[PDB]
Amino acid sequence: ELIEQVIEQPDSLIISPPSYNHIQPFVYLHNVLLILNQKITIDLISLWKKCEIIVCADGGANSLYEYFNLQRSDYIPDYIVGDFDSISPDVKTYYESHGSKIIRQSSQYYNDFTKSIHCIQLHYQLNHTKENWFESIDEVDGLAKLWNGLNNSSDVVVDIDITIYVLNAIGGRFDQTVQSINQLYIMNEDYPKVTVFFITTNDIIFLLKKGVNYISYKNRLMFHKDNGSSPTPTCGLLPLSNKTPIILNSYGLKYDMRNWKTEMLGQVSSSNRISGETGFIVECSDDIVMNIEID
Amino acid sequence: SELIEQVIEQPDSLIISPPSYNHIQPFVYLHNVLLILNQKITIDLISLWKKCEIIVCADGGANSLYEYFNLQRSDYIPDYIVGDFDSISPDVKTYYESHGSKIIRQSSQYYNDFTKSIHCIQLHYQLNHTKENWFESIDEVDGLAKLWNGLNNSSDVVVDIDITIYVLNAIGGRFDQTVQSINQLYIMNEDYPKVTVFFITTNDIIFLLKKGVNYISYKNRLMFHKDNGSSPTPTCGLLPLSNKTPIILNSYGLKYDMRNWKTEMLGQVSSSNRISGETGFIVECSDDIVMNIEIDV
Ligand SMILES: Cc1ncc(C[n+]2csc(CCOP(=O)(O)NP(=O)(O)O)c2C)c(N)n1
Ligand SMILES: Cc1ncc(C[n+]2csc(CCOP(=O)(O)NP(=O)(O)O)c2C)c(N)n1
Ligand SMILES: [Cl-]
Ligand SMILES: [Cl-]
Ligand SMILES: [Mg+2]
Ligand SMILES: [Mg+2]
Ligand SMILES: [Mg+2]
Ligand SMILES: [Mg+2]
Ligand SMILES: [Mg+2]
Ligand SMILES: [Mg+2]
Repeated sequence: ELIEQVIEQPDSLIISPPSYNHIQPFVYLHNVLLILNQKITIDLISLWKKCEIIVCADGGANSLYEYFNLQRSDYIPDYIVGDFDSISPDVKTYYESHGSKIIRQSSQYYNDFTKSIHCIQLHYQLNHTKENWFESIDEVDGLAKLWNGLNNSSDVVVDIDITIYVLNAIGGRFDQTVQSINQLYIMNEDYPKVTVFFITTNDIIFLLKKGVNYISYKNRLMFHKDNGSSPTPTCGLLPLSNKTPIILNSYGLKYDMRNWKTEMLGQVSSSNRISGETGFIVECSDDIVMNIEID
Repeated sequence: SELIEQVIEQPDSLIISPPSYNHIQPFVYLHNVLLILNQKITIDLISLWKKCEIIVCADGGANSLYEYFNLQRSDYIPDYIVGDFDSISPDVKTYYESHGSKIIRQSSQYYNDFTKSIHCIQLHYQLNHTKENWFESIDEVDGLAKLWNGLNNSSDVVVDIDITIYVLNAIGGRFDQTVQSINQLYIMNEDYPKVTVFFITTNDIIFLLKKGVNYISYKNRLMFHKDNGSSPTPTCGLLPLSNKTPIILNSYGLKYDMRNWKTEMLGQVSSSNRISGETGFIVECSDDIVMNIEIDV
């Protein structure tokens, strides 16, 4: 079998575009903003303005509220969903009194993240026709059932491009972090036209799709404040799925890989860097998570 | 198999009697080693420190330790400070260097500060009792990695020594670092089963459940779960993050107990589970699997 190679490249390279997946993770610097329960440390307003719909997952509402501790009243989430065991009474009242669509789901088998995603998927299927499509659903798992029902009735338009920016889904309770990644892989397998970006305090996390991927951006300066001790943005390729091992070929990373097999309990490329000034290429034998540091 | 994958909703409180099995006592802290990575320290550092024999700072982790005192900072000097040193600040570096910390610089581009620190820890328990300056004059690029390797090829390794390593700031920061840490957790257990690793974060404690039966015990849940009222049970999760999938689970004592429940990424993963066992619980797994338990002391 081919030699697993790692090529140390110069700090800067120009990679020409490659039949392939084109990812533009930094365009933000059908858009949906999903807010989970963690203190918001990014330029919320800037992202918000680029999104068509904003959804708060239970406690995410508190996070949005507290962000204003700008007029808090100018940023009302379209939907607030979950079992509501974290959202605070005052916050809940506040947004309810401002028109946020409340979807309480008491199911102990789906978390607020999943319930919110279902709400988002159902929104792009039923909202344009019925603004209050959510009001009469089952209180336990109506979102789960309804999304399942629509597919059973063939009433689902599988042809709609959605980009979901998720805040506060990574970095908190570890099981929540892993569940989010799990759903990232699952959603791509089930709904390939939905692109998910987890934007955290330290980086942006997305999925590289089986095959050739071309990640582009104007330049690295848009997401990596000019260094001097850091001529390159940090990144990683994380094989967190049940498909192992994954073969990687990269062009444009500081430590470029050629037929390099990656898997947990094996070698994992972390602390890699981006040398491509305008983009880089990653070919993978199966879906794999990639994180790029932002600062 | 063909067995039904069951999930049993248990009452908020249960008493599970002890089960050969792996006994895990994650909260005894509420051969101990403290490994400090680069992130603001939010835990009760001094209490943990006082329970540890050796303390190691992975590069930037020294800054984290330093800033914690912004108690006398001078009373807590780390035994070792290792890594490529591209994050530790000159000031902090000089500060601890002037206080006796053993400095081990490693410029290798193929191992991170975490791994270099672990190697230093493993090497310490092998060579330090012999010579306090065993680390000096080692290769500047990957001497630790080489030494650990050469030491094994020389059969000079004391394979029988129980070590418990408490790691701070390895989870929750840059995601690739989080993943690499978990990767190492699995690798270390495969290669060094006598070393027990506990990742203590701002939100939880993360450790490995070992293939077979595991009995997790503690005085009571009040030890790590500040009395509830609207939260009668501590939160936990079982995360199949290895290359061995799927993993079959059987639990006794969790709010949502599993029986012959198959878990894997791209499939079902038990998250937001809770702990019903008042003094402990049991998890049997077909292969090693990560478990996190939320902490709020
Ligand atoms: C095998 C298994 N493991 C765990 C669970 C628990 N569970 C899965 S998602 C669901 C709700 C999670 O609620 P949230 O999204 O508010 N997260 P939380 O704040 O309750 O920890 C629960 C309790 C379950 N139902 N089944
Ligand atoms: C296939 C592959 N991927 C990535 C790398 C890069 N790499 C692995 S660990 C090593 C050093 C990591 O340094 P640190 O522990 O200080 N973490 P950092 O602050 O540099 O991001 C590097 C640069 C590599 N050498 N090979
Ligand atoms: Cl550039
Ligand atoms: Cl208790
Ligand atoms: Mg909730
Ligand atoms: Mg809940
Ligand atoms: Mg929920
Ligand atoms: Mg370093
Ligand atoms: Mg470094
Ligand atoms: Mg290093």
